[PDB]
Amino acid sequence: ARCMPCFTTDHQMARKCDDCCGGKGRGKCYGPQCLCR
Repeated sequence: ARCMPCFTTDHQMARKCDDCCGGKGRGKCYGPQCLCR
């Protein structure tokens, strides 16, 4: 399912997950998975 991981130790995890999913607001970190909304 995941675009990439979300690691809580990475304080920029939400910005990285958005980048994976195509831009601002497009990715959600849900536990350890970046999911493209």
